[PDB]
Amino acid sequence: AQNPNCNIMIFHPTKEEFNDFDKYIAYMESQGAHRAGLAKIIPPKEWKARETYDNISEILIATPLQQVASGRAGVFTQYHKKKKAMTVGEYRHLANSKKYQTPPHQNFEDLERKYWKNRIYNSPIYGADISGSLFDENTKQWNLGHLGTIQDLLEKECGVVIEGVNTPYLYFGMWKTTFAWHTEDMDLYSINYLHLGEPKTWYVVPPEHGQRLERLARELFPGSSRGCGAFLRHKVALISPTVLKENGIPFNRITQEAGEFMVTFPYGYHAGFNHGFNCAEAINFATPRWIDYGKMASQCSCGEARVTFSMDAFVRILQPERYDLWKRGQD
Ligand SMILES: O=C(O)CNC(=O)C(=O)O
Ligand SMILES: [Mg+2]
Ligand code: NI
Ligand SMILES: [Zn+2]
Repeated sequence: AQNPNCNIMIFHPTKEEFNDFDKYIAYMESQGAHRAGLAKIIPPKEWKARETYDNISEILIATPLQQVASGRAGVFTQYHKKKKAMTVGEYRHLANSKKYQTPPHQNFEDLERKYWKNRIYNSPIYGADISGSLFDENTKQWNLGHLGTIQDLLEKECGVVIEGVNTPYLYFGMWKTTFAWHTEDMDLYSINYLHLGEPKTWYVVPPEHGQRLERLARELFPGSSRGCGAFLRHKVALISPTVLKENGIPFNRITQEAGEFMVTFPYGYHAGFNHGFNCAEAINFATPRWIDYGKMASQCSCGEARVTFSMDAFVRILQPERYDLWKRGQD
């Protein structure tokens, strides 16, 4: 078995290997990358996402989200308070302000220490989940707006044509902005490109151990767990690496820098934080190997998770027994 310790793997494809996206994902899996739940892909030196980032300041963040924490430093939830619209240029200036800027630090490890010590005492503002793309239309390789769609994959594997669409999302971050512990909708893959700015630190639990994280989460968030049998789908719970280690949960960590891709694999729980002002693009995708994960994915039906239009068909076709309850949660 390749990668039996489930380490995060880093890949350096050549420009020739960067042509065929599906082929390369399958290659990474042949080497055991998916066992980690997360892999890093460093693009060939010849590649670029676009020519410059000099002209992005007029993008609008219609609903910036202030991430307010509750709990203790290593075990907390966050809720998202909606703020007034602002442009990317305004948000960048806010991120760089004395109130929100990255503190002085020695290295990524020092900064990580500071994050987990102090995160709860601040409320950073995240420009998350903005439909759009920063890839140039002429970028032919690993362009996240030109990937094969999940609806086409389901049709190719299973024969059923379905409605829905699959487009990327932009994320503008600042110091301490946080992504809570989650797997993707329908336990899909994700791919994330860090276009510019400061790094993003990731934590990940191997897919084969995801239920160990779920069991800890039910212990640590006992009210939430009574409310919903899949409350991690709400994407609000944080657990620090120290707490995970104290509880014997297998996990790994890595820091993504500008110019790098990360892929999350089906049922790979992940969480993390941004180091300072940055912009990422991410989208979900599927492969043939995903279908069995999609059929077994948990679902939130309590009403909290509320998701895209396109998840309807995935539940309807892959999980017809669950469909009626899940759709009630959507309504
Ligand atoms: O970058 C973020 O805030 C969160 N991203 C993801 O969870 C992802 O790409 O799957
Ligand atoms: Mg602009
Ligand atoms: Ni994700
Ligand atoms: Zn729920």
